Amino acid sequence: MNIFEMLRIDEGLRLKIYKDTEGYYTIGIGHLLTKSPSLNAAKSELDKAMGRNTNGVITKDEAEKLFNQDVDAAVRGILRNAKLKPVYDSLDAVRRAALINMVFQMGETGVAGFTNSLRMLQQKRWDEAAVNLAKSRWYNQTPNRAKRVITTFRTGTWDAYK
Ligand SMILES: [Cl-]
Ligand SMILES: [Cl-]
Repeated sequence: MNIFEMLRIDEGLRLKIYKDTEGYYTIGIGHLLTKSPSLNAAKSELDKAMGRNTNGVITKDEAEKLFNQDVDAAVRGILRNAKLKPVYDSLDAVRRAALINMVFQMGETGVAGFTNSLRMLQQKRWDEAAVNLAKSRWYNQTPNRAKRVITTFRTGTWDAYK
């Protein structure tokens, strides 16, 4: 299992514009287009992203291409972030994936706000962090997904995705 496979499970794959769990226009593999309520604004951003007139629809290949860029960006966001980097560096390979997932879903900023959990993860206090992570909007809004990531941090294994 790896980051790609993992996120692909959490996000799914859609070829037509859609609304995410928060009601934002998205496409592909969890690629957010825009927070605006306007579909046109969405279509616009999409075309700009694909370099072509999509008419709100892309191919698998294109989705995958977005997905690659989005993963890379996330890693890079982590690495450039002063609060994130050190955490990420302290972790093992599976757990890193877990950090990446959260960043992909919520943004480097969103993640950097779990200050307390971050600190616990850094100290390798697995059960405590799991508990702290759960006290969050994130967990309350997307419980199944949150559970999977959290188990991942807790165990350092892929069991939740098997
Ligand atoms: Cl983009
Ligand atoms: Cl969920």
